Amino acid sequence: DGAPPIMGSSVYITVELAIAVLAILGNVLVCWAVWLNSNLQNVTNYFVVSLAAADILVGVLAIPFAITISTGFCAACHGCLFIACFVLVLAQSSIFSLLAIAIDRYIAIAIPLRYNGLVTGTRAAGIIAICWVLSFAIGLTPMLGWNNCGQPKEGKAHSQGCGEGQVACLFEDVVPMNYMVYFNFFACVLVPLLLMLGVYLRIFAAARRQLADLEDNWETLNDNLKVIEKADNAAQVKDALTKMRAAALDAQKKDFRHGFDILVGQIDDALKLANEGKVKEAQAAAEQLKTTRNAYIQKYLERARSTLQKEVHAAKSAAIIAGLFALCWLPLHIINCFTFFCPDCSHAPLWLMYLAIVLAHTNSVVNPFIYAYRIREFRQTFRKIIRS
Ligand SMILES: CC(C)CCC[C@@H](C)[C@H]1CC[C@H]2[C@@H]3CC=C4C[C@@H](O)CC[C@]4(C)[C@H]3CC[C@]12C
Ligand SMILES: CC(C)CCC[C@@H](C)[C@H]1CC[C@H]2[C@@H]3CC=C4C[C@@H](O)CC[C@]4(C)[C@H]3CC[C@]12C
Ligand SMILES: CC(C)CCC[C@@H](C)[C@H]1CC[C@H]2[C@@H]3CC=C4C[C@@H](O)CC[C@]4(C)[C@H]3CC[C@]12C
Ligand SMILES: CC(C)CCC[C@@H](C)[C@H]1CC[C@H]2[C@@H]3CC=C4C[C@@H](O)CC[C@]4(C)[C@H]3CC[C@]12C
Ligand SMILES: CCCCCCCC/C=C\CCCCCCCC(=O)OC[C@H](O)CO
Ligand SMILES: CCCCCCCC/C=C\CCCCCCCC(=O)OC[C@H](O)CO
Ligand SMILES: Nc1nnc(-c2ccc(O)c(Cl)c2)c(-c2ccccc2)n1
Ligand SMILES: CCCCCCCC/C=C\CCCCCCCC(=O)O
Ligand SMILES: CCCCCCCC/C=C\CCCCCCCC(=O)O
Ligand SMILES: CCCCCCCC/C=C\CCCCCCCC(=O)O
Ligand SMILES: [Cl-]
Ligand code: NA
Repeated sequence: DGAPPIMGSSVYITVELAIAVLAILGNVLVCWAVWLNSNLQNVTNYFVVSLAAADILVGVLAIPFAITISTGFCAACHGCLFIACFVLVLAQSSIFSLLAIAIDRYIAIAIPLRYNGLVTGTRAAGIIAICWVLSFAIGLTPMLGWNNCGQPKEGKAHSQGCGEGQVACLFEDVVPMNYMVYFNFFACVLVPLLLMLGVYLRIFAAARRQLADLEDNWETLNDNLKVIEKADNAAQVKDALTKMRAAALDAQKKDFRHGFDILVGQIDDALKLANEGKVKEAQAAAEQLKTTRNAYIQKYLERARSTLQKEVHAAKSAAIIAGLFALCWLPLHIINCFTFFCPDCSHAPLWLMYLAIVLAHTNSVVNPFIYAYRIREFRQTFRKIIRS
């Protein structure tokens, strides 16, 4: 009752080739956009390009390799091992790029004053090169001896007419499942993804605190102004002014500096009048602070808030990319856990394996769409490339 295998194979192969074309076209566009637009040439987007390069190689190499290993063709076992393991290199490189992007965004939100001195393009290129070497080491670890080539399935090889030293080339026949679950999934995929989640939680928590701090200093500026107006002695004016002077410097950490120079100076003017017991003169001097607040301080408040909201928006776009990676790759890893941990369970059917593989490959298509829909500089650059 077995339908011809070439029928179901043709559907799987046709879908894979369609995904490969789309993965190449979209991510080549990403690389072409960063190359052309200097506004897109930053450390964050160098890891984006490294991530796009991995997705280009999914369509050029990993998908042709996946098509090849689905046939079970006769091959030298270590040759079969290489084409089976190469996708692990690309997946690992993607994980390193995703983790670097999250860390890069955390440095920008937590220590922006020393970000440009710490995170440079030259150091980013060196990190990218190191992560690619580690991705080959991790993904090709089975070629170092942790494989099933020492125990070939000779009955399957003889039935397919394979020569001596050859095996029917199938992923689960050469790559050990304990490597795939413990080493690749748990250690090399799950742990970095959980680290990324922790980094993004710290990014959004840091942004929420900084936006709260901005609003607290703005309220303290306006509350103590009311305290001075309804004060009854010079000591009460002095108490409210001392809190404003420290909060003004706390919020200060050309037109920006001039606005705060006026503010602290006007606070000092009113403070000197308060220390001399001149309540009415100190209150009138403190009323001049409202002119500085409307013309300078509120504009800084708004611009600083706008910058934080743009960093939140960019961190969400990056987190969506990392989340979609997890969504597309987790089914394959969960299936391997069932194969490995439940030998009394029937193996997941072949059609489900193909579907899980196609889903993982589709992740190499989605990133250019996230950039186009969420990052205006990419979207506008994409339009210029396509129109021209
Ligand atoms: C620079 C880039 C484009 C070169 C890509 C080289 C690829 C296509 C080459 C490099 C090593 C090759 C493999 C090496 C060994 C074997 C064992 C043999 O029994 C069947 C073919 C097989 C499995 C080869 C398939 C093709 C292969 C994967
Ligand atoms: C870009 C260039 C420098 C990459 C060079 C990669 C070369 C050195 C590597 C990549 C994969 C390797 C092959 C992978 C598997 C096998 C099958 C084994 O039964 C004999 C060796 C053979 C055929 C290897 C020979 C060396 C090989 C071809
Ligand atoms: C949100 C996403 C990541 C969740 C993905 C859940 C998927 C991968 C899970 C949900 C139910 C699972 C299946 C439940 C039962 C069986 C029967 C067993 O004999 C083989 C595995 C198999 C076929 C499982 C394979 C993996 C599976 C399809
Ligand atoms: C998504 C992140 C946060 C966690 C990943 C959850 C993974 C590791 C969990 C979710 C569901 C789990 C499976 C659920 C059911 C079974 C059947 C049992 O007979 C053996 C273990 C096995 C196969 C589990 C292995 C581990 C498993 C795949
Ligand atoms: C610009 C592109 C850059 C470079 C692009 C390279 C693309 C690689 C394509 C296919 C690899 C498939 C290779 C595996 C084919 C094996 C078939 C085979 O070997 O069959 C005889 C064997 O002895 C069984 O009995
Ligand atoms: C699975 C196999 C795992 C392999 C386990 C061992 C791998 C080595 C690990 C890291 C090397 C880190 C790179 C060190 C290269 C030198 C960097 C450097 O010189 O730069 C300092 C710089 O001045 C500051 O910006
Ligand atoms: N049992 C099993 N079978 N096939 C693959 C496989 C092979 C080639 C590919 O191109 C892709 Cl995407 C998947 C994986 C597998 C699972 C997780 C990570 C890497 C490979 N696991
Ligand atoms: C708008 C961009 C258009 C790009 C065209 C890409 C379309 C890809 C469609 C199908 C790929 C496979 C075609 C033939 C597969 C043969 C099936 C088989 O024999 O296994
Ligand atoms: C831009 C360069 C892209 C590379 C082009 C490769 C496209 C070919 C697609 C799939 C390769 C199929 C491998 C053949 C399977 C072997 C079948 C068998 O021998 O039994
Ligand atoms: C078989 C490999 C296993 C060990 C992995 C070694 C780690 C990577 C080794 C060399 C990477 C070379 C590039 C280093 C330059 C650093 C530049 C910089 O950080 O500023
Ligand atoms: Cl935007
Ligand atoms: Na990827």
